[PDB]
Amino acid sequence: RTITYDVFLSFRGEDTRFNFTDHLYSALGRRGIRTFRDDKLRRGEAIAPELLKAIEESRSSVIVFSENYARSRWCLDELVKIMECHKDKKDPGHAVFPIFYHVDPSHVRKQEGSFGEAFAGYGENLKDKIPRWRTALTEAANLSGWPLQDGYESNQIKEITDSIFRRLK
Ligand SMILES: Nc1ncnc2c1ncn2[C@@H]1O[C@H](COP(=O)(O)O)[C@@H](O)[C@H]1OP(=O)(O)O
Repeated sequence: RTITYDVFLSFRGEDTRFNFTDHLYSALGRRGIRTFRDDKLRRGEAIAPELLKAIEESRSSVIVFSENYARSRWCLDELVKIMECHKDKKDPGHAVFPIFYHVDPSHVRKQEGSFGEAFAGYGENLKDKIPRWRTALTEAANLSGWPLQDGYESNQIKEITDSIFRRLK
């Protein structure tokens, strides 16, 4: 099985592109963890084939759940693909590491709060994806990860990246 990246970074750009996810990306690189972090402007109807391919060629995914993650149908389609690989891929598997960035993990797990609010903005053309999206969020939120709240963020990122390093080896 081809492996190009150690980590695929899933995130909601409008929330975290310039700040937390950028600092996390550079911290992973400083540990020699080959990371895919999209910085292209995406305006296609569907998920870009470059992204689907990067997920398939990653040893793991890190998910930066943030307040508006579920308001993007592209983030949710990304998550479904990640959780599909988590179930199917082998030699090696595809590990998943969720970060709950200033969001309650149970809100992700149960689609409450802003994660429940998000689904009201999806019309009937997405009706068939909504059950898969909910399933992927619940599965992801049950995996062991890191709830982040207010506190010194450089030390938060240091502990996360140290933990990913030890779990990949
Ligand atoms: N084709 C697309 N692919 C991925 N994300 C998109 C796409 N179109 C819109 N988005 C996301 O939805 C937001 C609102 O778009 P618009 O105002 O044009 O309706 C964009 O800033 C972007 O959020 P993000 O940058 O967090 O990925």
